[PDB]
Amino acid sequence: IIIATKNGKVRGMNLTVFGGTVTAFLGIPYAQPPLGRLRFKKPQSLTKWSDIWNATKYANSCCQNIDQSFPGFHGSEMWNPNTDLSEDCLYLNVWIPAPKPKNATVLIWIYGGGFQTGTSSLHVYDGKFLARVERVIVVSMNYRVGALGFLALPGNPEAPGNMGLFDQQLALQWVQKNIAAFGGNPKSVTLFGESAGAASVSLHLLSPGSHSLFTRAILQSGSFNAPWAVTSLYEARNRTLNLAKLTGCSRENETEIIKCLRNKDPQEILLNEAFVVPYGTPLSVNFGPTVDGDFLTDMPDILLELGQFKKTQILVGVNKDEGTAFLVYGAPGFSKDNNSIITRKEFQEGLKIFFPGVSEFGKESILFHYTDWVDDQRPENYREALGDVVGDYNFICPALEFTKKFSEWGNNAFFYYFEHRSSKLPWPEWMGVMHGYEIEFVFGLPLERRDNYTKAEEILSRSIVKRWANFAKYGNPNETQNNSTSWPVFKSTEQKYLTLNTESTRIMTKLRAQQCRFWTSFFPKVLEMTG
Amino acid sequence: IIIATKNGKVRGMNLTVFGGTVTAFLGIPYAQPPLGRLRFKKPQSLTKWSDIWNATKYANSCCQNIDQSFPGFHGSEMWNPNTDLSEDCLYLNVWIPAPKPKNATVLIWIYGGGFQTGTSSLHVYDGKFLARVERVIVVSMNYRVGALGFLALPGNPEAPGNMGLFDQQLALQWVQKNIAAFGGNPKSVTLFGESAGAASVSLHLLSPGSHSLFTRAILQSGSFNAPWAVTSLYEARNRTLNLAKLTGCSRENETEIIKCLRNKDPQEILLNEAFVVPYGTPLSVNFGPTVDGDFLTDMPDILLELGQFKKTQILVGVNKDEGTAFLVYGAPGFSKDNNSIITRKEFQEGLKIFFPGVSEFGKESILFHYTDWVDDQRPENYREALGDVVGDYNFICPALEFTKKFSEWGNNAFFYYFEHRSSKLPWPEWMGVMHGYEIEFVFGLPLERRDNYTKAEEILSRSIVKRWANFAKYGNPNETQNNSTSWPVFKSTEQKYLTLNTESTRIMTKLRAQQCRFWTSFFPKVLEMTG
Amino acid sequence: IIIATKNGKVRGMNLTVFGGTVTAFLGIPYAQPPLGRLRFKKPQSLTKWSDIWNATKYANSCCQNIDQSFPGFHGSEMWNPNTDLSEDCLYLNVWIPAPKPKNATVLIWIYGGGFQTGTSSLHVYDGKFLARVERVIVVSMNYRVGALGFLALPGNPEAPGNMGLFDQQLALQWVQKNIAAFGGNPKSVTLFGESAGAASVSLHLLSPGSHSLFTRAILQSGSFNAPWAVTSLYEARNRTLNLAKLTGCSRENETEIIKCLRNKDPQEILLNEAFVVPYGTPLSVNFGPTVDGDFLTDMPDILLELGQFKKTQILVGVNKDEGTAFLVYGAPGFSKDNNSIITRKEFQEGLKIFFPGVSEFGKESILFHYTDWVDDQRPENYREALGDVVGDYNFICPALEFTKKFSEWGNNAFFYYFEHRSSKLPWPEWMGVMHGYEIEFVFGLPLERRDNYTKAEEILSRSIVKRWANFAKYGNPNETQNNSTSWPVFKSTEQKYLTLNTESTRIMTKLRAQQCRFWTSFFPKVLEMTG
Repeated sequence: IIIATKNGKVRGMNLTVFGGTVTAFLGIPYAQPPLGRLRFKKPQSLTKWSDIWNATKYANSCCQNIDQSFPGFHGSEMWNPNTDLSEDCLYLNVWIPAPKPKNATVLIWIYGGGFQTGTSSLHVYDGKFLARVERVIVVSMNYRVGALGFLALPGNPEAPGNMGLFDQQLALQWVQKNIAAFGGNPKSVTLFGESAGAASVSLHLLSPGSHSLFTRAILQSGSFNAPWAVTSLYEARNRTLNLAKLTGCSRENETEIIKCLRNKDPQEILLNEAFVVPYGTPLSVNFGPTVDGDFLTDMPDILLELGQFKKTQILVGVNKDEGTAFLVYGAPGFSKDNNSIITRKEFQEGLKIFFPGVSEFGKESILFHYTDWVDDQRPENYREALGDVVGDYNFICPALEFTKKFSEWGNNAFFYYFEHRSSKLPWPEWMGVMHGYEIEFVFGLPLERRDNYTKAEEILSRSIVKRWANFAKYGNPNETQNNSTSWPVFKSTEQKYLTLNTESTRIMTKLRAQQCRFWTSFFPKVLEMTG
Repeated sequence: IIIATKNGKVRGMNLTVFGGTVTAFLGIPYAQPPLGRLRFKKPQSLTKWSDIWNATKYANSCCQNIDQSFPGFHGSEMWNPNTDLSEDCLYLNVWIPAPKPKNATVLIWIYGGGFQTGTSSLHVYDGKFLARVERVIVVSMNYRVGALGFLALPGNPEAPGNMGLFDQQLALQWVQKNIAAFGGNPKSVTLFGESAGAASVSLHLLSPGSHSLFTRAILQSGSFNAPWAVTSLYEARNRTLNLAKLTGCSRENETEIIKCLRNKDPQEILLNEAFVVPYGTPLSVNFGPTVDGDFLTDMPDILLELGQFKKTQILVGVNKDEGTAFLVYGAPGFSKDNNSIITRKEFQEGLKIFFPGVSEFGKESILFHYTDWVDDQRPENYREALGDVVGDYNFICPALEFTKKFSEWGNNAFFYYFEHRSSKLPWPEWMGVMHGYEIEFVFGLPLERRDNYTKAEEILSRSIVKRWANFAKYGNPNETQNNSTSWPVFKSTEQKYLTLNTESTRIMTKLRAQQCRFWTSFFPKVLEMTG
Repeated sequence: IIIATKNGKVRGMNLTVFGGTVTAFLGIPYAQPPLGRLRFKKPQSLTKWSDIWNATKYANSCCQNIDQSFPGFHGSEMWNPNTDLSEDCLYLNVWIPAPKPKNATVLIWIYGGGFQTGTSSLHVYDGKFLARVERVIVVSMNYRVGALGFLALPGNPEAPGNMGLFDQQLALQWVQKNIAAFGGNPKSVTLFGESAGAASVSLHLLSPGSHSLFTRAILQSGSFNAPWAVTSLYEARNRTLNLAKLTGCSRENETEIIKCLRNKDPQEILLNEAFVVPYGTPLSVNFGPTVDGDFLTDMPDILLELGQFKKTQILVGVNKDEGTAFLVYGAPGFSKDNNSIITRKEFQEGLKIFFPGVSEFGKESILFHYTDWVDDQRPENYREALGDVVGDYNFICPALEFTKKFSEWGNNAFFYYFEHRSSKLPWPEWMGVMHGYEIEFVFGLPLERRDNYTKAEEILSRSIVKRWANFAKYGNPNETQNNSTSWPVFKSTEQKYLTLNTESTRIMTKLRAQQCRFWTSFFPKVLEMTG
């Protein structure tokens, strides 16, 4: 199939999905390759091409470090990129339902990965099933990550910060211009992202430049107000310097620093990245989003608090066990291979691992709050408390605080708590409903008879797939045909949310309410005290 | 730096503020010099210039009388102009934050000075700190004052009145046209002014011609409904005549009067100004705003009362001691050099000084209201009561009445009471929190480590600077990061306002409520009785 | 003074009013003279003229019968036209305040006279005072009346009906096009009319063609829902026929009837007019407004009842003694020269005079309702009851019913009851506050020192003049400077209205409430019974 975009024409492929057809356009460019001089700059636009672009295979993933903790292990490897890494990386994919629609609603995916890693071409981000099953156009794009995407010298047009975020934005501009040609409704565009793609999505809600490039937003396990998500103007500058130092690039003329950084080998940069922050944490975001004055005109906390954002509906949610994923990357006593029962003493070390620069006080308060239990000496007590600490603090509470502050200004928000463990999950039982493991179901992967998902899982995925499409199309994530109990609006007073599971599916209120009062009121007060 | 405006290009300068940079464009013209024939007429527009305008120093202040009561004394001299006086005076300044922004919010300052005096180039109106610290564009302009700015022959196009007000308006038109080129958002423009610049700002709220030239308004120690601010169609005409008389300019053909006035020496005019009103008052506005049919289409009292004004948010406030400044310019027993303890008998004379044409009744009511106290013979009793009389009557009560009537029609108003005395204040302790002495803090002057302001004052200024910027940017003067107690909306029923201080910062209600019931209901009734 | 309109230029005159100047443009044409072929057709537009039109004297009044009941008597003669009658009659006047305004609010006057008579050039419609005193532009126009203005053959484009109403509408179109040139705000246009000009104004509120030709409407002593105001499709046709008959013009081909009518002498037509309705009534509207399908798309009762009208503010009112004017034109026992004490028996005849085709029942109910009194044999009892019958039934109750039904759909209405008798009134004491005798005060006539109106009357007129201008300018007829008790909104539940007088000026409720329940519910039911 051949479609004409404003910069020349592209050829796609015909995929066969569930006795039917989806048209795929893998790897259309949307910007100039950010090579040579262009490294670290905002993405520059394309000029026309006279011929046809063969958009028939996934393009290059973007330059990033790979996870080598568990070689061969699917559980970690399914998250590693699956095409060649290249700075020549700014490409997007598009899936179209079976006969070209007329003005179909568009889902645009933004991948997570803590802003250091990730690609659009993972198996679990395959939007063919969504286009086939719900007749939506799905788009995903690749954006720069780590330093190549977020190195910042505050104000300097040679490295302004938030370049990965402009990448996303330029692919949003692409869709406004082009999706019409593909049979998509530029007026009906929904952003969905996970972890750092969720944070990304929340940023577009605040970003004036992004304001008219989409309609609604879905946010899965992340949001800008999370401890990990936004880097301060000071730290970004400090971290840029420490990089220069680590690569024999320190200068006087600031513009000369970028000049030598722009000449270093990609791999050279990638190697010293992990070493620019003083104390490791498994949740380290070495080069992330900053307040640049361009994409973000002000501290996001103020903007949110003063209702300066896109007014629209939003769907936000988290998983039962966001925190566990991280325990196996540095916390003592933890391993994917044993059932990781830990002792009070280890728990306390875990705490130092995850709260490196925090007062004896902070750490003793965390401990007191998560340690008040029905003891009976359940051996797992401490293993379970460390995960919940990590998850609550880093994902759940900020996601709940973001929903509150957003809904204060009038729009409908919907909140979900995803509590089902994939039968196929490569990681062990203890690790529960891990961060990242709803994506498979949103993307419809269990709808595929021929993988080994349960009937139950097929029903769950289907239902999720429908609620998400309905949110995108209609601004209301309901599932009107098979569903009992419709999904209620989150409102700051009552704070209702829906439970996503294979069994029950209940409507509940005030999620993790004690835990969030601790993390959002008490603990901040303790941090305040010790400098 | 070089920027192209619709009338040719201008060159600015690079200023270094707080380890960073602000781009200054001092003294860009925005109208034809109101010389020769053009004197007394509305400002005429500029035609293109082929070259570059060097906008690198403050232009001429506008023709006005200087204050020579305290020669050498900073307290009075900091208010005197600091460039040459010239009728060639219609120029504006602009400060831009460090790297050119993209669409920055604009603050446009309008200076006070009772409409007889003042310039945009005073040290305390330096908008470099606001652009650096909050990333706003600051604009200020010079406008004609006294007769050259407000001489009125009702309806006669040769001296229509309100020319100074058209001057302001033409600089507002300038910004709508040009600020885009400087990286400013023409849709996000906030007017702020003090004393007569506040009154000026309230007039633009009423002026149909000004209606789309800004977005919000901030009003510091003044408003059009103050006793001093608007001159009646009769008095303006009478005062024009007495001027002609005083300069041997009385004629028959009215147009011939302007012809000879248009030929007199600037200084000749300036000298007889003080002598056109029969009885002096230190709050004399010899040539002010009038109802001209053009800038103001009707008596402002009616317009306000019938909700015919720009509907928008507004921030309004006054100082603890507005009245004291004036006591040293004619009230017996008062001097900046002694602690001015006065006797009942002097107080009574003070009263005659400030209420020249008022019944024995008026004066005996004022006296009764301000004289009911916890006597113990505090020697300062009468000194304190005279200041409060002056302040209440002339600044506080009208500012409170204007806020009430405005908020009646639906928009959010915010009211402040500024109660901090600058540690640096040249005037003595007794004179308290003088009229004019918040400007320094709004403009961020205490943010400068290298002047001798206290840490406390640095925190106060910072907080004010933020609340003002937040009002301008977002329509909500909150300070979300460091502040406890947010600023509540003023509403006609409850009448809440915020306290600005180094210590407490409280939320209080109904300011000067007894005093204002006196000045706005009782005293008017007494005036009514005696002719 | 010379102004260019879209059809060439016009010259006005300079009038001197109250030590100041008003610019007058008397007698500008706005349509093609409806002569020869054009008689009875909608008004046709003008084509350009190359020169200057001398618009310096009132043009021809329109063809109508004159009132010869009281020759020489001012009371009746001030209502007779005061320029030559001509079919060449479609002209308009304009008064502009002293120096040309910039966008002044426009009052457009539509004269009353039961649709059979009246001109725009009466002394009491002189809009010079309104332009001088309130700085408004006043416009009035002449429109065809009686047969030449309202003869109807339902649907036939040769005599469609409502031509006088199109005349008005074409002068409204004129103002939209031209008033800008005169310094008037086409967006701020208020219609005011009396008696049949009030009815006219209410029709423009319903007329889709008129919908965007004005902003607000003022309605003095009349409204379309009055017994006299709208002629039924049947009666209009019948009355056209009886005219043909009376002028030897009956035919077969309907179009041939108009052909001979179009050839008859103007005076011939005028003479037989009074004779086309079977039974005289002093309130006879021989040729009025009808439902034509063009100006009025449906029965006005339905349109009003279903809220199909221009949504806007309106000011409506009546006089203490609307009915008396008519008693001297046919009711037995009545004369302007005696104090007209009448006997029950005469009253009963009066009733037959004014309710010609009504059941013994109707007449006995009217009688019972107006005859229940504090007898003491006040000799005037019956004289007073007959006037109130006439007034209530014909003016007050319909004006009250129209206000109710209008305000039901949301807009602010204001209702007034005018209760002051001009000291100058030519008619006798008994006749009270006659129909027609507020116009003088609205038009500001008592503001003229040099006529013999009382000081009290000067204050009353002034206040009215202000409230009307304020309604026109601001949609709120308040008088904020001198007035105690502001004018409340009429709302269908509480039904408040303001009293216009030299003494009291009170706010009261439910005017003539018993009387209107009779006229609007009970009496209609009695009419229903007898066929």
